[PDB]
Amino acid sequence: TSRDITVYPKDFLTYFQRNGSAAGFDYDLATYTQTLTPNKASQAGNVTLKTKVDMSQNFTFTGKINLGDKAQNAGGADGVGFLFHPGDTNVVGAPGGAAGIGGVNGAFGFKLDTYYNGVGENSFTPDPSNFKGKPFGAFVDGLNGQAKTIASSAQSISEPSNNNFVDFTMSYNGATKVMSVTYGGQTWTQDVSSFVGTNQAMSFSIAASTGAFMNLQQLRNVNFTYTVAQGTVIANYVDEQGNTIAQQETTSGDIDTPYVTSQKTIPGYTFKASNGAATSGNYAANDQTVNYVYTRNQGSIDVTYIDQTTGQTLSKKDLSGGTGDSSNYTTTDTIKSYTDAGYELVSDNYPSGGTVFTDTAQHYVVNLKQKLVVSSEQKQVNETIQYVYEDGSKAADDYNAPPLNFTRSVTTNQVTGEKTYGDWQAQNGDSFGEVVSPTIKGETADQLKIDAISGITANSADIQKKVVYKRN
Ligand SMILES: OC[C@H]1O[C@H](O[C@H]2[C@@H](O)[C@H](O)[C@@H](CO)O[C@@H]2O)[C@@H](O)[C@@H](O)[C@@H]1O
Ligand SMILES: [Ca+2]
Repeated sequence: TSRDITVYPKDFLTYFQRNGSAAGFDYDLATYTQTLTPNKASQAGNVTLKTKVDMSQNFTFTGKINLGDKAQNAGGADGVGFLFHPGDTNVVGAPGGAAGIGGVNGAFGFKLDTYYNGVGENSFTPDPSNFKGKPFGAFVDGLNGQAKTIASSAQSISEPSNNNFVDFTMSYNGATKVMSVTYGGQTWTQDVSSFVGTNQAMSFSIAASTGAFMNLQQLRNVNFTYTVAQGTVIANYVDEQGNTIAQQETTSGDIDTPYVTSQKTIPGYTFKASNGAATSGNYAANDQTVNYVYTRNQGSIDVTYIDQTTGQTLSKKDLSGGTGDSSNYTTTDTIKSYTDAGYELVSDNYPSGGTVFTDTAQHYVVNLKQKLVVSSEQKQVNETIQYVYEDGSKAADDYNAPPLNFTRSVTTNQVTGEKTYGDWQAQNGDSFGEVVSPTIKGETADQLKIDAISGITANSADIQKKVVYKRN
């Protein structure tokens, strides 16, 4: 790769960032020395690596470490921790009995512990009992956040004395996944594959701390040859309420190397914004996340209710919902409403099996007409001639003349009330005939005939007449 580099003492600070105590002390380019903690109490200072490390590839770390001038008995603490973890390049471990390895998740390393911590805190498990008051060099399991010393790797080291620099070496094999540490003639080896696991990129921190006891702790002549791990970009395709709606898109590539992310076209959904990182840019050591946020596509359906008679809209219902969901609408209720007020349904193009919201808008029409009930009107004009004597007794049988019937058509508007009365039509005619009055022997009728009466109209009043017979 192009990522095989070699950090010289000359360019230490170019790849390493002094943090905590260490920030108050210049890198003396004469001696090639970085103070981590001074001889003061309660200190905490480290160097973090600017990049991460390819744990599929081989690295070698060469330097000298001063652990200080005092042993634990003389008031000397706490040691130098070497931390490897998968998260942030700027995350470092807890001081004290945590050695700069505890209190980080997925953490592992090698410590130089110049103080015996017998007491258990959340950040760290007691130090190996077989090293009470004695200084030791060991591997640490920091994965569950709690730094646990691997008692199998715990050997003794020379007590810090006269601020002397002892030669340190940490080597790693990519495929073996095997760490080889060498501090002044003592040698360690561990297979870290149970720690490195899937993560082939781990951030590198070299920490130092003091407490109630203290010690000047410093690094000199640093030579790190490693393969710099490549940066990641994550792209997440999510709805407005965070739910993932398309498979995310992890992508790795060298640092300061362009990255490009894709606006996905997602059925049912429309791109709103990209929160988080840019959609494009350059790859970096800590990993950047761009989230594409989608709005759930909403469909239209209108159902216009028209009065054909007036050619005027009674009601328009607007429906809106997500593309795929049911409107749960039926015309029947709104139809009924109008049919109660005396409308008649002519047409309904709205599906009886209900609708569903679609990306294309839907338009439906229900046509009603003002109902018209065709009544029949009837009227009869009748003529009666009574034939009586002068005592009012019946002389002859009443003449009921063939009645003149009349028929109209009424049309009642079941909405407005308006009645549309037709043309008064004579079924039998307009003429009431002349009626020659019966001849009674030995009498004379006052009217010997009733004269024919024409122009009878539908509202003409019934003709009533009386023929009186006088004796002789
Ligand atoms: O006094 C504050 C101090 O607390 C911590 O140290 C304790 C322990 O973890 C140390 O090993 C010993 C000797 O150094 O002293 C304490 O008992 C650490 O949190 C330290 O950095 C802090 O300043
Ligand atoms: Ca300790």
